[PDB]
Amino acid sequence: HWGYGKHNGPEHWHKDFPIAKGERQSPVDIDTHTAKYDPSLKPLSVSYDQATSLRILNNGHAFNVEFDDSQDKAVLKGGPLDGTYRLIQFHFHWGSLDGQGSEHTVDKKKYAAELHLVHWNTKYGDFGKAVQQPDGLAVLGIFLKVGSAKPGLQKVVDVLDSIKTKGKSADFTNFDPRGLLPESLDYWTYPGSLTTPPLLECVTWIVLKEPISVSSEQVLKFRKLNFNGEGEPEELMVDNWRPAQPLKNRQIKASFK
Ligand SMILES: CC(C)(C)C(=O)Nc1nnc(S(N)(=O)=O)s1
Ligand SMILES: [Zn+2]
Repeated sequence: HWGYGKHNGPEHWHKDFPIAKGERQSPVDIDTHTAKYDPSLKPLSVSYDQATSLRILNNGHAFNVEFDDSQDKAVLKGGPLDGTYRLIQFHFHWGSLDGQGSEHTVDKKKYAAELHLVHWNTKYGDFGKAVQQPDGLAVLGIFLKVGSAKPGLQKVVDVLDSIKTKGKSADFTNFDPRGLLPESLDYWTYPGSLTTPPLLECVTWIVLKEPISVSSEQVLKFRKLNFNGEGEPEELMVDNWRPAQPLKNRQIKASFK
């Protein structure tokens, strides 16, 4: 099964998921000087006030904080998007060292981690249908750098002990994802894919320019998670990031000059 090891990592995924070599794969390097400001891009509308988190799950590749997406409670709109995209889950990708971990890069710079807030286009009714559409998902990507703690992340950090191993979940209600956002909603956007198998080319990527800062202690706790299940040899959940993929016939657009 696919993963992030030497024998099952990103360089192997194409054998089971040939789209791994597709025309709109993610992540990509964001070359800031080549991205073009698009004055027609609207500001993002992040409407998370009514978000209902439910559960946090270690799925063996990352941990997902899941939301009630059976109504328009937490939605992403605007920016490059047409229509309404419902928040379904967020998760992170992170490194074994602070100098790596993000999936997108900025002028080849890797951040310590990257947060993905995943939303699906409500016009497709369910996420399973949405992922079969070129505009099915919108993922808001937020870089993490190590410095000051992010207070709004601590509730996530502190539950990780209870989901150390693959397949463990814990109740995770009343978490406010607004506490994970940076000040600015300036962003880059481009059409891409899921960065994990099945690598479907269904994502409008919206990557915020402003990273959030998290503390070394916060990211160290991410790195204590396990890829393995309980009672199996311990493999630390670290470096669960896919590297940058060829941009091919795509232009990255910037919301800001
Ligand atoms: C909801 C559903 C489709 C199961 C999902 O979100 N799957 C993801 N698979 N990779 C993602 S990434 N790293 O591109 O945000 S999201
Ligand atoms: Zn992701």
